[PDB]
Amino acid sequence: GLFLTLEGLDGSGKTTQARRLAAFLEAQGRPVLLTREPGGGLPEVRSLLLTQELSPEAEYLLFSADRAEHVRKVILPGLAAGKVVISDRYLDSSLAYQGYGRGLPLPWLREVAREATRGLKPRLTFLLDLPPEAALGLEFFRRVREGYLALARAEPGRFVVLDATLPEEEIARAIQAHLRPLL
Amino acid sequence: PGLFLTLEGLDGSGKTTQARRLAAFLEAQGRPVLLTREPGGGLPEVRSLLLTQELSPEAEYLLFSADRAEHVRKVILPGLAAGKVVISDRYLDSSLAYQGYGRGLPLPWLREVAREATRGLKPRLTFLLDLPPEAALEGLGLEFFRRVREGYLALARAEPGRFVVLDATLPEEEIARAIQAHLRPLL
Ligand SMILES: Nc1ncnc2c1ncn2[C@@H]1O[C@H](COP(=O)(O)OP(=O)(O)O)[C@@H](O)[C@H]1O
Ligand SMILES: Nc1ncnc2c1ncn2[C@@H]1O[C@H](COP(=O)(O)OP(=O)(O)O)[C@@H](O)[C@H]1O
Ligand SMILES: Cc1cn([C@H]2C[C@H](O)[C@@H](COP(=O)(O)OP(=O)(O)O)O2)c(=O)[nH]c1=O
Ligand SMILES: Cc1cn([C@H]2C[C@H](O)[C@@H](COP(=O)(O)OP(=O)(O)O)O2)c(=O)[nH]c1=O
Ligand SMILES: [Cl-]
Ligand SMILES: [Mg+2]
Ligand SMILES: [Mg+2]
Ligand SMILES: [Mg+2]
Ligand SMILES: [Mg+2]
Ligand SMILES: [Mg+2]
Ligand SMILES: [Mg+2]
Ligand SMILES: [Mg+2]
Ligand SMILES: [Mg+2]
Repeated sequence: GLFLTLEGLDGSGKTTQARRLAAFLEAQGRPVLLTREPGGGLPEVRSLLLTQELSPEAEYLLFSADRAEHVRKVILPGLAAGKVVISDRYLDSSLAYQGYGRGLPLPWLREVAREATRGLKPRLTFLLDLPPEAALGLEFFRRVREGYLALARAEPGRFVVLDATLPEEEIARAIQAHLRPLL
Repeated sequence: PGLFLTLEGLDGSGKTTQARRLAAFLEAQGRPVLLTREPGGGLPEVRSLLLTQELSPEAEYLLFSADRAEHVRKVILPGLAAGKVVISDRYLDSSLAYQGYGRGLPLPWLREVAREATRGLKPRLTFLLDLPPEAALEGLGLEFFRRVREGYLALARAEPGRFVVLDATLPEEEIARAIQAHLRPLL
């Protein structure tokens, strides 16, 4: 299998590009599974967090419980069948939002995640970058945006950072260009 | 300052019975008391999540931990800060026994998760009601309860100042008197 993720602020085009990427792979005859966080593991976590505000620690731990189920019940089985699995958000979302955004320490986040994810990491992560005011109270969102960019510059072999303000088809073509060597 | 006390033991061991008797006993002495419980003292909706069929044990622990994090921050630490005796019917040792010894999750990882979740908060005393496993989430069968029961006893041997191990099969009033005797010098 091949594991790919989409990351970025809300309104950065993740769901759009994940859809277009799955469609590209379908056109090439490649088995593909599209999934998302939160809720790919525990739908009830997503719906709970829609209407409950918690401490950052509790928030993260719920995202992590979802992720633990998501990895085991959805992603790993898809990869085991040889599918390309695309997740619209994954662990980097917690690192950016709960870590850089709400201030939780990354080493702890990563120790929690080590068991939650079974160490599963995407081969490539497409970060759709734009300022919060361009996404289709701002201080939090700037911390998240900058946090994503920090994660990306720490792992330049995994992250591909794209200008989320470009036209959709152009972004999709850029994702395809980056992906083709790996298929 | 406050005083933090917990009750632990298998399902059916008398924890709730004793926690409530203790709360009333201490209140009758004029002490401010806060009685709480896990799971649900932090995030009541966690009890719904915990019933999910076929949960991985990692997800199960993470749910318990999310509740615990909210519980410690929003309920227990503020109660202690007001000088209350805070009694929790279950706390972290439940996860160590059930998710660690029972489900087989690694104890150090459970503790690392917990360290931020609990902000390091540990009870002064933990009353372990030791119940035979046959007298006692999915897969809560005999084999599991034997592992949990023995796991609790291991935790108690490892922290023998904090744990007070009591025979859960003794009469309710005898157990209550034993709990009271351990607390007298602290209150
Ligand atoms: N490159 C783009 N240019 C203009 N509009 C876009 C682009 N990509 C997505 N959209 C539109 O922007 C909004 C957010 O896209 P979406 O894919 O839902 O982002 P996310 O999942 O990151 O929140 C949607 O209305 C979508 O149709
Ligand atoms: N010391 C005891 N001896 C016999 N039965 C007991 C004793 N303590 C409690 N019980 C009974 O055992 C059952 C379980 O008690 P409970 O306090 O709910 O345990 P837990 O909260 O540990 O599950 C209840 O029916 C209760 O009345
Ligand atoms: C996966 C994940 C998401 N999130 C946040 C980012 C988004 O604000 C939200 C996901 O939103 P989602 O459930 O797509 O709903 P909405 O589109 O109504 O925001 O969850 C985290 O904070 N941490 C995480 O680990
Ligand atoms: C607090 C906690 C409880 N548990 C289990 C013990 C019980 O089987 C279940 C609920 O505990 P509890 O609420 O004490 O029991 P009840 O539903 O009878 O009121 O959760 C764990 O597995 N780990 C934990 O961390
Ligand atoms: Cl001790
Ligand atoms: Mg989306
Ligand atoms: Mg999640
Ligand atoms: Mg995680
Ligand atoms: Mg990712
Ligand atoms: Mg009870
Ligand atoms: Mg709990
Ligand atoms: Mg915990
Ligand atoms: Mg305890």
